[PDB]
Amino acid sequence: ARGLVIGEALIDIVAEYVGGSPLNVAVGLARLGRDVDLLTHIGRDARGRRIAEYIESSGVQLVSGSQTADRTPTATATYAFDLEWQIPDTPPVTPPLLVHTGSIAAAREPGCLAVAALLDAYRAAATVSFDPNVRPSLSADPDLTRERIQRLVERSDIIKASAEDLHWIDPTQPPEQTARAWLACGPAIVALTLGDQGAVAFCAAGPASVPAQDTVGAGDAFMAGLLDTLWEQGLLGADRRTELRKIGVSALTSALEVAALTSALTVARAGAD
Amino acid sequence: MARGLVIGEALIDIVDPDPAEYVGGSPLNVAVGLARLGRDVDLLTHIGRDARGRRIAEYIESSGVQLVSGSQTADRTPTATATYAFDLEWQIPDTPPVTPPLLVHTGSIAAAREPGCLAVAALLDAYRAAATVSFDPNVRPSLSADPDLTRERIQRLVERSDIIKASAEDLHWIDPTQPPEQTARAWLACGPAIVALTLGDQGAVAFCAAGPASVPAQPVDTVGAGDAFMAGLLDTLWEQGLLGADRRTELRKIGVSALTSALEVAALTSALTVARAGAD
Amino acid sequence: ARGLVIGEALIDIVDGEYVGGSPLNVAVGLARLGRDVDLLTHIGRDARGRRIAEYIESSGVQLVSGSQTADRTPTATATYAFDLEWQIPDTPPVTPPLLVHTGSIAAAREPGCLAVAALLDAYRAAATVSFDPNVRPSLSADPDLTRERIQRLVERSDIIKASAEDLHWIDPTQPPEQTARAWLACGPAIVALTLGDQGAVAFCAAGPASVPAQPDTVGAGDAFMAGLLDTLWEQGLLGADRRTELRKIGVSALTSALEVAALTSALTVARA
Amino acid sequence: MARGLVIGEALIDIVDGPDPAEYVGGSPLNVAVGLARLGRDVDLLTHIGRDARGRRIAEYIESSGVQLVSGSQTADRTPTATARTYAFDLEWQIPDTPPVAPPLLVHTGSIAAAREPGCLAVAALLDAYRAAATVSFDPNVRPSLSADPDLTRRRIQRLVERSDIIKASAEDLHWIDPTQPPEQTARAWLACGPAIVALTLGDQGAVAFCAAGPASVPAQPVVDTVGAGDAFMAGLLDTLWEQGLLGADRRTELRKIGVSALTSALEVAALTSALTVARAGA
Amino acid sequence: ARGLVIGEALIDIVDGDPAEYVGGSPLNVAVGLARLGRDVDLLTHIGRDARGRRIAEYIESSGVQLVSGSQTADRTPTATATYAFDLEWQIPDTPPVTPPLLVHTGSIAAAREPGCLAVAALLDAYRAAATVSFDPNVRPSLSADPDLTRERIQRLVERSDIIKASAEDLHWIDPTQPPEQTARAWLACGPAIVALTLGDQGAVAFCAAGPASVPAQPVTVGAGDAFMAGLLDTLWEQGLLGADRRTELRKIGVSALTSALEVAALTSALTVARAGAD
Amino acid sequence: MARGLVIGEALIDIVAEYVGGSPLNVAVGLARLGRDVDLLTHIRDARGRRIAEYIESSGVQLVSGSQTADRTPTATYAFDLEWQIPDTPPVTPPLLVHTGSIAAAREPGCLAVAALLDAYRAAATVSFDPNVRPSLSADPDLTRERIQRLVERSDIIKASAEDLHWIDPTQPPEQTARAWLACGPAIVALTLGDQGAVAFCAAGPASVPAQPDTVGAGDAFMAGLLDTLWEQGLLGADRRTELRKIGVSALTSALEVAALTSALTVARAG
Repeated sequence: ARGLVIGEALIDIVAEYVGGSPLNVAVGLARLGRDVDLLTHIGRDARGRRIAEYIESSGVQLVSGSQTADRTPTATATYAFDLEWQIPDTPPVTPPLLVHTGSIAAAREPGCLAVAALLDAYRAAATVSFDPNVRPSLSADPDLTRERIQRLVERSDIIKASAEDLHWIDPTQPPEQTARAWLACGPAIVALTLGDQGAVAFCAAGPASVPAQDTVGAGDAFMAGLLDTLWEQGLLGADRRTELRKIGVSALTSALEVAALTSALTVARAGAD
Repeated sequence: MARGLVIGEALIDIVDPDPAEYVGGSPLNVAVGLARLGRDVDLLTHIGRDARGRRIAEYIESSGVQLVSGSQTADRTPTATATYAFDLEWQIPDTPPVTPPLLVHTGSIAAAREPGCLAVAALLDAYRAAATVSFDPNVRPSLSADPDLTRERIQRLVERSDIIKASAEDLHWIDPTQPPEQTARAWLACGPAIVALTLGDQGAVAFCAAGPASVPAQPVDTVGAGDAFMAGLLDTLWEQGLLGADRRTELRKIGVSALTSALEVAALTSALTVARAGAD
Repeated sequence: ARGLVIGEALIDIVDGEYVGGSPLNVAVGLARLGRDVDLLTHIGRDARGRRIAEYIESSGVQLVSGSQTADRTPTATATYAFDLEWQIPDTPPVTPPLLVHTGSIAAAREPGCLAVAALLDAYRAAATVSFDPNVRPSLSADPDLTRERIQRLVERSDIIKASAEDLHWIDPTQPPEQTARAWLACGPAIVALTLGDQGAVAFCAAGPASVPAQPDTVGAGDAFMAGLLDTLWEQGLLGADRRTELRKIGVSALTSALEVAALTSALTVARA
Repeated sequence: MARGLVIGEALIDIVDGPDPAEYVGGSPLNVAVGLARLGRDVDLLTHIGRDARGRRIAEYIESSGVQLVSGSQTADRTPTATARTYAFDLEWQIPDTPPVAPPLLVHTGSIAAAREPGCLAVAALLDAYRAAATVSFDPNVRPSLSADPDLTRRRIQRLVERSDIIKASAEDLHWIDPTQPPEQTARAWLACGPAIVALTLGDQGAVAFCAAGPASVPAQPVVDTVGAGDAFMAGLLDTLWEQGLLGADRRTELRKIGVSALTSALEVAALTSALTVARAGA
Repeated sequence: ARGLVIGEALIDIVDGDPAEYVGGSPLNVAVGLARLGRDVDLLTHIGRDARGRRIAEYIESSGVQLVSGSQTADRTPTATATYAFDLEWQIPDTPPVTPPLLVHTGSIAAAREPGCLAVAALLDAYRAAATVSFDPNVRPSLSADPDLTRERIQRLVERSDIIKASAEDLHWIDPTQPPEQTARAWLACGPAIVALTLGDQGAVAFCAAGPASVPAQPVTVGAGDAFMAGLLDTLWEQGLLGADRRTELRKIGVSALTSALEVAALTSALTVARAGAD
Repeated sequence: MARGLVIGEALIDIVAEYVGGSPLNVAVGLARLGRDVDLLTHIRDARGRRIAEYIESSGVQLVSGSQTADRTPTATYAFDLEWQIPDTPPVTPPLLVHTGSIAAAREPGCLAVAALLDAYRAAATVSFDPNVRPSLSADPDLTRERIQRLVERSDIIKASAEDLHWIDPTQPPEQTARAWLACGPAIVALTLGDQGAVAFCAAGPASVPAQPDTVGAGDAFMAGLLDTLWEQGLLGADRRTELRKIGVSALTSALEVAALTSALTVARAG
């Protein structure tokens, strides 16, 4: 029962904090009590040391080859990015129960090709989950990254996205339209957060929703709570792919509720301080 | 007094806690719901001459619904067991002994299950010179029947209906690639006067030529509540004087305001049916 | 730095007399919020026209010359029946406005609607163009002509506001948000859509915005429009000089303008 | 004494254009006529009118040696299919229980297998006859789709499960599943209960599958493809009849047919079809 | 009504005092279409050296109009005999011609930086007016990240109306599946037609209406490009090119597609036969 | 120096009795093509000395411990046969070990066969021909399992469309073959009756058309395939990577030689 997360860890400079949407998911799952491996790309500099200690002090096992970057990637607040995404293409862990990726790691060369490869590798053993987490302020080529997202959708079992992500993906369509088009491409579950309007999700059995419950990391905490409940329902792992697709509306609604409340609790505990 | 006709399944729900058996079938609930609101209603169904069949008949009679002659020819009264397995035959006489009704309602299993569904389609055609036609697809989650044939059959009933009510779940099953409101608006364009769409704890919406209508959600079974919504909707359009073939043009011209009131009455009838049963 | 409103002004006649007209209400709403506004219309030289003229001057709106030529002042009678003509000079006597707004009957009714469409193209060089279809089909016309004219105004507009009822009548086969997003992709920077007690939504390149509800039917719709134009004005996004900054409006800025518009409309209702 | 029963449409094919013409047609009718011409005794249950076209059809049926089943002539008017653009004027209905002794073989396919209301009665007749009869089926979707462009695949798949012998074209199976080569679909059909699934590949010959393995036959050097496919079907059924594999009594032997016996059935079917075409040349 | 071909023009140098020939797979398709009577523009990347003057003369002789901005290369590209490339592929991303009826690309122009980014842009700029056709014609010997190459092929597959590939192309794209399966899967991404040549076994093609096949022809370099020109030329003649006919192209019947395959196979075989003559 | 090793059954075919057994035919085929070959089998009576004489008159050498069979197994198909081999043969490391048919599937001997192939692969190319004969009653599920394990340890595999149909009737035989190629083998060859043969390797597929007949033809195809890969210099463990890298041109030549060897065997018979 191990999870594998592949994606960027970085430093958010406003003062500086440890960030990266794939890192937040990894640390979110571990805080919830799961065994998580994190393949990433940080430095051996002061930042990459603070990142590695933040990872270590969270229970997330840092996969070897993750500290090979020249400089530790940074996001300086509308965001300015100085980052390189590249990871060893060799499968570094015993095949996990779950492989999760998204954000910059899924769409940025040269790591994005290895990630899609690695995803293709572990897919026969692991459930694939993905969060596009569109950060347009990072470089560009909108068509390439729009196309790479669409190809990861086609490879994925579980998808979570925000209405803002899907509006970037296709402004001509309501985000529910886009999410339903994504479900038709293969996934068992497409979850859609709607900010002040709550969250909805779609599976073959039907739509689910949770009502209205904007700070950094709320989306990744939602994703972690989603994967953790699906894990707890016994639907992760390729062994359980066929019943992931068959999840009932009541189960999905309850996974959605837990993910929405997990995200809200992470916000409220961060607002207390 | 003008009469309503409901055509559709009556069955026993066998709930496998403390095993119990309940009278059910969505068209039966609609017939019973219309009768309890004070309407005269006939039900054409397919049950057996057996223990369960005689109970359905007694429960039908108790609430004021008249059973149409020829409804009792099944070898065994249909049942549904909750892993939600069905033991159901659906068949009806091609030419039932019924004088022209003001309203004919069908839906659910009766609308899509062979061989009775063919006669259901034909009877809607024959009755619509006198009767308003209403339709509730109410896809039964088991819905063991072939998906594509079911979609085709539902679509042919849409084209023959004046009033349609469906849930968001219904329409997602009909077409998972579109939001339910898209499907409902495509249904309205095929001839109905009104397509109503229930949205769970988000209330209900409805569409007519004049425009959209909306009702916010209220504060036990979802399909039982759905059938009381349907009976409330038809009873209130009945009261507004819009039922009957002779009123079909006025029904198609219903105002957004009249439609909104029909929707409020429907949503309150349904919530009140739940609240009263929940207090036992 | 003035705004120009082009549209009908009429008297609303109840079943069994009030100063009306969707464009006139937007002009008065803008005048009431402190903006200098010119209104070009078609009110007759008769008792009804004088009341409209006094109402306009009291509000602070300046009537445009050549707008008082109507053969008979147009009238709206409640259902609604219209005794109305709509005619405007090919070329109004006004310096280039910062903003030109039209809609409703003026956009669709001949012959005046033909000048409107040309004036909007000519004004875009100086003016933000705003449009509110505010469908009134009780004044009959070829329905596909009406739809064709509306679509061409959409293509020449920077700001559109419409009701779910309007877009239902425009295309009953689509949900109104689909129509609104299709309109947005035809040039406009902002399409705002009111949904009744479900609030309002608006779309721009940056993303969607929304405000919830409960915070006169078209009376309140026109005041929503005035409040929307006034806040965008105050945000410094009006004028051809600011068109690219309008098209880049942020979801936060658009949410703010939606809120001010919703509150402006509610406050107009509540005060009267 | 043993008799075959064919259930399916007889119709008039109208060619509207250069030298317009009216032909007797209907793929199940062709199969019945083809079996009678090969010497078999055959009843045809169908749905034609007592109008001018209906009498032409009935005369063509009797001249071929096919016996028209009673109840076959209650149509308000004889079905037609017009190629102007394809237009059908066709009703398909049959009595629930026809006046026929238990046949050795019951064949259906094409429009009659898929068109309401008659297709319901067809599917129940197959279930009732299989205790005495081998069941054969030819989906022949091209005319079906021309008639019902929204036709659904489930109608066909229900008949697959009821059948002992299936013949289809690559074009048929591509429509059933365009994502897979037609041989994939044929092998999936085989695993649902048939003893034999034969697949014609046009100018590449034909293949077939049974439990014992695959068989194949090369293309003929030499079009009325529907017509040629029906003679192929008639020749396949006639030669399995000859080999003593028809009848419920022979069903286990039919499932056990050897690759060699299946290959010979296919050659005879292929040659029967080619010979039927060549004799139409003159 | 003009076609526009976008792709590499190079010189093939034989293994050996080795001879040189004007080549490049998209070049060959443009020349092929011209020789069949169509008006064709070719956007390419050649030098003003002597090898580039030879290509230009060949283009000129063949009836093909060379597209402005095609002579910018620092050197004319070369392939030498497996093959070894001294090749740069860079082209203006600005639409250089009035929207054509057909835009065709493939081979190295499709998958090689930087010009492949421009190819995708020009295809996107012209698709509302032009049919898009594409032949992957993989040349793996040209050193490149194999997964980046696969990605860029896929993004052209999603843009295309007409695809032709060899069994060997699709094997290199996906070794695990029969080429017929990769072709059916490509047909699912948007194309109207995915044609597949199978060497000594003939050719097959797939559309929404069904598969088509043509037998093996009784009869090496550039036969595939001649097949592509013959396929596009017949579809041209059948009236299915141009975005205004895109709906009709997807509706192509098996019989029409079969005719197109036959003409394509005969055009390929005739181009080989005339080469063995000379 | 380099010797081939065949492990499999040797049989009598009762029509009229003829020497049979598919591995014996491959071994005999290789000897008749000029290769040096040892045959390890299970065979001490008038039929054994019949087979043993056939084995030595064709040039094959029997491996000591072969003629331990109580009765030489029989095929009349009705199979009267037992299959047992020593866990470790007295054999120096071969360049090539070939097994198949009953020997790969029948207890007890089949359990040694699978480990023997794991031991020999440090020196030898491993080849396998399933040559399915279900008339020999056995739990098909384990039989299917034993065949799959052998596929995992094989470098060269040849099967008929009939073989792969019995393995998985629900797949086109080219699909089963291309899936077999994915578990290790460098080459999977598939004969298609009168449609010729196909073979799959990493560099791409090969094909040969049909040829204008016993299942000795299949065996003689296998002997021709092995013999021509031997000649191309691709057998032995130290050539295994060049075998995996066989080109389509070279694979096509091997298919052709194998098809023609098989054709020539049947023609030179009648």
